[PDB]
Amino acid sequence: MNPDDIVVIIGRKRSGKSYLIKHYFIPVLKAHKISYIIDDHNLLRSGSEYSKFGYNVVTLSDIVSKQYVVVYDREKNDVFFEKLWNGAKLHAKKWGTSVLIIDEAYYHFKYRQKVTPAIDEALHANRHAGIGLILSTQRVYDLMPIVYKQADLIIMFYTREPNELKWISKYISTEAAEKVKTLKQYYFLIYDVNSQMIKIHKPIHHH
Ligand SMILES: Nc1ncnc2c1ncn2[C@@H]1O[C@H](COP(=O)(O)OP(=O)(O)NP(=O)(O)O)[C@@H](O)[C@H]1O
Ligand SMILES: [Zn+2]
Repeated sequence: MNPDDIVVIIGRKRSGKSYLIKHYFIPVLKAHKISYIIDDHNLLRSGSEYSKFGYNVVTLSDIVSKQYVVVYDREKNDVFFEKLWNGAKLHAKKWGTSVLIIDEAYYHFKYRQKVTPAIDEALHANRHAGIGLILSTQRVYDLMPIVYKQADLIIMFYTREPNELKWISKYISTEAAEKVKTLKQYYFLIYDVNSQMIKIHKPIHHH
């Protein structure tokens, strides 16, 4: 396993998108000893969602010992992303190919007129660094068009919102926009950007 590609996952709260990352993607990576770093922005007072899936890096010991990492980002900032990304490049040097998992990727991948070098690298030179990406967001138009262009794989859950549907058609695939509308709950459509193919996936087993 050498997960250095870019996967974008679109889905609103309650769609089943988070259950797919949290209870499929993350555990498959863990099972294969593939390191990951989670950029988590949703601070609840009982700590956040992914707190269960990795460790907060504080000490010199953590730096060298902790392969599965959770980062709390209250910054939500280009200055923070530069660090997260430099940090990630180094994490891969230590552990081999790692996956940067960014929940609410809006915070760093939204339309900006001037793109920071770390963002440009993440989008264009991720394979050079040995960092796969999983970029998660609620609505397709949350992210800059160039994300969809640079992705290997785009995963979408059901949406009825017409501006969303129109954006999919304009930036990704007209056919994907037609089929997204037909998705039953917890089903997801996968657009493979390399092969240009669409497949509809059944809901993953849940408890
Ligand atoms: N494949 C599935 N089959 C059956 N139930 C599911 C499935 N996926 C998600 N659910 C359930 O639907 C609800 C919403 O799931 P989901 O959208 O993944 O998370 P969410 O709304 O973002 N909440 P959270 O993960 O707690 O932040 C959860 O109660 C899940 O337990
Ligand atoms: Zn962040």
